[PDB]
Amino acid sequence: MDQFLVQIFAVIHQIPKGKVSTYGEIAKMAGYPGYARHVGKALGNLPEGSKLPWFRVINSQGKISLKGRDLDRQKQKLEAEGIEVSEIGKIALRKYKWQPLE
Repeated sequence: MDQFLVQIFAVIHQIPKGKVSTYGEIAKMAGYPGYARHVGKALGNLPEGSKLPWFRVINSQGKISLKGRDLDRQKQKLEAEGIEVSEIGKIALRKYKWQPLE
């Protein structure tokens, strides 16, 4: 398994149920600056129901990076987490941001 993927995934496992973080924050904690979009590839490359919670990481714009079926794919998973996701794939970061202070 790719070291990069192991690092970013390891970080993502610290995200609790009903929290979302940005690819930049995950990449930073993994030690790979600029690999934000790359973290996005990894999660989109995973199956819809993997052991790793992939749906808990979105873009800095507070929106789902996946589109079409994959948009509602992440959405339905987040609805099982209790997150208010707007129809076009929009999430309120300022309330749903992953804060490991709880």
